[PDB]
Amino acid sequence: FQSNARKILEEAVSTALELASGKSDGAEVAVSKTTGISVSTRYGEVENVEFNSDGALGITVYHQNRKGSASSTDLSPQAIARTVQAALDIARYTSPDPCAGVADKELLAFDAPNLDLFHPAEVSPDEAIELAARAEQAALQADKRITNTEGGSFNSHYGVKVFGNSHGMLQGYCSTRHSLFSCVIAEEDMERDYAYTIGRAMSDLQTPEWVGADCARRTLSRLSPRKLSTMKAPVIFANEVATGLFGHLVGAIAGGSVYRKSTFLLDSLGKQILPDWLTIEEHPHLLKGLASTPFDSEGVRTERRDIIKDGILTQWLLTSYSARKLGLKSTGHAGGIHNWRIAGQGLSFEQMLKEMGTGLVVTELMGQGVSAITGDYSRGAAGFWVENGEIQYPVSEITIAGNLKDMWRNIVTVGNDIETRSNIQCGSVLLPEMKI
Amino acid sequence: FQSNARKILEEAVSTALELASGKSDGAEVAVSKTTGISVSTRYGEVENVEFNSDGALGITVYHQNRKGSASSTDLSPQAIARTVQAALDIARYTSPDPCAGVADKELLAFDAPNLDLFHPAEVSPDEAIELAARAEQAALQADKRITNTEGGSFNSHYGVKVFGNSHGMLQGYCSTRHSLFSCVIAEEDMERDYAYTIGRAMSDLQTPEWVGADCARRTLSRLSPRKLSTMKAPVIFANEVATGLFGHLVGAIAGGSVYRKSTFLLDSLGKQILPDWLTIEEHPHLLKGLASTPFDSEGVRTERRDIIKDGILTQWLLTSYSARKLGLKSTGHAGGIHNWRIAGQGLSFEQMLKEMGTGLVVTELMGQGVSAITGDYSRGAAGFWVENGEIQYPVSEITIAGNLKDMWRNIVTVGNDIETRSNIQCGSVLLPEMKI
Repeated sequence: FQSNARKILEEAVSTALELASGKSDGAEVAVSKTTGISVSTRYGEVENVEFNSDGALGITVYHQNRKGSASSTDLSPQAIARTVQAALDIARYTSPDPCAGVADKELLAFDAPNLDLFHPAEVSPDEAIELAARAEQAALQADKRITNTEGGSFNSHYGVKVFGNSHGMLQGYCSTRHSLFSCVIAEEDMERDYAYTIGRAMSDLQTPEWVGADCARRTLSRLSPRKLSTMKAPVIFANEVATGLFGHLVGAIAGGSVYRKSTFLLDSLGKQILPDWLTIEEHPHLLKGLASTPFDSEGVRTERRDIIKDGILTQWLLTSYSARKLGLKSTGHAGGIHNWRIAGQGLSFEQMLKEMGTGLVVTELMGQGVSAITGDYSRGAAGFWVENGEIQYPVSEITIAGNLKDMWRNIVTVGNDIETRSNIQCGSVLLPEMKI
Repeated sequence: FQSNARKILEEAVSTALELASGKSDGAEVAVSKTTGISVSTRYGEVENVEFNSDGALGITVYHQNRKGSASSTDLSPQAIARTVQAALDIARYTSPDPCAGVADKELLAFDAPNLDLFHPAEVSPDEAIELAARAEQAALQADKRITNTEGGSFNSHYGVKVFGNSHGMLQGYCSTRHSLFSCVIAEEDMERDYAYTIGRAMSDLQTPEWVGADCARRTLSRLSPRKLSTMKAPVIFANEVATGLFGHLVGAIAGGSVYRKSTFLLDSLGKQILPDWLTIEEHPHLLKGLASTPFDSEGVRTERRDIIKDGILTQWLLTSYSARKLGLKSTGHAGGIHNWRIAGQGLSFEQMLKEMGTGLVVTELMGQGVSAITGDYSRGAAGFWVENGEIQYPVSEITIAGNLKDMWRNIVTVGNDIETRSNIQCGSVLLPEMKI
């Protein structure tokens, strides 16, 4: 009957819209329901297995340009009725906003593309427990120095999403996500690290044995870290933290903070903020993409674009509201970015180390030191020290401090070792000599 | 009809139990539903107002000593049916655990005390917007140096919780929580800090004006921080971070990690881990308490106890499972601690500064450097430098490093300036001279 979840949610949406139709000028309703299994293995203990159903119905109602908003995790008929009633009532207490309303009819995806996001695992619950347990065992076995387990785990979920609005849009789609992980502790002083694999289809996942081995390799690599004196060094952001480095851009080009005049990129539109060979491509329509979407949280059509082209920032990321505040049309960004890709410059991670030849590789960062207003950047870091093109030893208690404007603009190169498990996908990046 | 939420949830619980009764040896069902309003003010902008209903039904099913577990956010009749069915099926795939089952009948609270947790706000939605806006305005007005707002906010929620199990327990209760906050940015370099107030009744909350003023005082205090060289100094944990310092104890005395032999306190039961004048009292039955509870996540009766008495650790914190693994009875700790109180030694914060006379006051900490296995402690810190019994200036980029065993045992004193907004409540604590 989960084969019927889409038709169940379509009723929830259209019932909500009907209830609201007479009492409002416009309304937007979104439902999603994500269900599936979480397995947790602790070596030499009973595994824990759960079935989780987590869902929401959001509604936004517009009356006299006054916005009500209500959301309910409970999808029963009376619960939807109360939520709708709550939005309507709230809209009686709020200040009118001529910039507020349903998304422009011409931008809605009335017929939404099939993105092939749905790949249900055919796995036994027992089979899933063995996956999780196998990953944990691979890690624990790899070295004598690994004395502890935080466990293995497996997750498989299928989501169903439906959006509708009073312009007459009703569209919905299904998706799947599976993952496998393990976490262990190694001792010499003490370190803990994890490894994982993720994908929309089971065939996209790495083996348990790969995850354990990788989990062991990482944790063992971190053992007995040294400290650096303050110095000038070039710096590599390993692909896993490099993605987050470009991730800061999202907040700085957000339409919301633009009209609020709160981003350090406010004057930068159409200007080069990054090296001239670097292009950030957005592919919201990618088949089976981790971040792929048929339409955004407002039902707006979603678009293939280079957000950055030859180093130049081409566009803001806009919703209906921030587009209207800026006198533009929404870019289909309500709810975030969909699938960023940054091409490598033709080298491996190992080739970059040889390239740099002495410097820091940052494999992990801590805290928020990153200001959207000023572009100021200060973050705790750990990683490896490199000499002669080869990693010497792990290091920690480091601070990476700069401005994102300067960091971004002066990037030396980006690698081909691509982190594929995230929304934003790129390789390691080499920064010019800085203070660390 | 939210005046009927308790009777609605009791049906959800007992229907679940009936569905499971024929297919299992024992079952435990918990429902909660929390609803209310979130207001967000951004100075010179349209406020955002929402109604949120967030809920869950958890179920644990036991068959042939095999445990199934399922949970659903959707409380509709068919959703409960599927969740129950999912637990039952999962229990066919899992390994039997003779330590697993329903809580001991003799420990369940069949007739649960009234803890007076329910104090619905009588506030207009418009009135709530004014509260949030007033807090933000108080802060923005206090000083020229405050150039930015992250906004004010107001939240008011009433929860309903019902537990039932196949031993025939069915009990439920209602609660309320209200809060008011603001966050601003001050400039000279740039800092941001927040302030808040919280309580079960509106009459427990501070005025908007108090929150704004406090928010300004904090943010302005952090401006232009200096750095210390590595040195020996005594250290105060300001009450707000002091609570978290005792909070680490919870993980170290947890029954789960005891039977796993994974805590540095494993051998410490009945032994002095803290100064002989210090007593940690647990008052789970406190009228209107922030953490008060009529019974725990297993329906077990909850108990007034000194977890630490004259510096000595008296008991583990146990659930049904970990009690059974340890050959004991549950302490009513499933789901955490309820209301910790630590008495002050008779001095104010100002008296402690005079007392110390030179040293560090830590007002905030970053990251997890705290190991439950080893008791090792390393954390980023910020705060004030103190000389002559008076704060000199703000400082940052500090690392607090020790072992919790040594830190706890050697605490010099704890203040009377009590942080009352948290589960654990105590004043500032003075640590002996350490490396910072």
